[PDB]
Amino acid sequence: SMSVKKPKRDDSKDLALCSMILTEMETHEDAWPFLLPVNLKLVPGYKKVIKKPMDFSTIREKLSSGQYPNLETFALDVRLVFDNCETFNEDDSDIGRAGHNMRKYFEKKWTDTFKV
Ligand SMILES: COc1ccc(SCC(=O)Nc2c3c(nn2C)CCC3)cc1
Repeated sequence: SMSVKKPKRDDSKDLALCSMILTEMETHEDAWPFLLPVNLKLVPGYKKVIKKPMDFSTIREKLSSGQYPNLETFALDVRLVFDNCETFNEDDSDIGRAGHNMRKYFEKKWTDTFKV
C-alpha cells in the first residue's frame, strides 16, 4: 500500500530474456504455423471466430518497440497464440499438434528462465 513497498525482483534482464526465449520459439521446427499472421482474407471464419489474432512476428515487433510493460503481458501474448490455435484447429491436425508442442516448449523455457 502507500509507502509500504514489497520487495520486487530485478527485472533489468527481462527484455533480453524474453527476446532469447522468443528466438528459440521462432527457430523451433514446429513454429511455422505461428511465424506470420493468419491471412484473414484467405482463411474462412478466422476473423469472425478469433477475436484477438496473434503470432510470433507481431510479438517480436511489439517486443522491439516497447509495447510490453512487463514480462507478464509478454507471456499473455504468447499464450494467446496457442489458445487461438486450440480454438480453431483440431488437436490431431498438424497445426493443432504444433500448438500443443510449441506451448509445452514455451512453458518449460518460461519456468527454466524465470522460476529457474
Ligand atoms: C496455404 O496453406 C497454408 C497453411 C499454413 C499457413 S501458416 C499461417 C497460418 O495461417 N497458421 C494457422 C492457420 C490456422 N491456425 N493457424 C495458426 C487455421 C488454418 C491456418 C499458411 C498457408
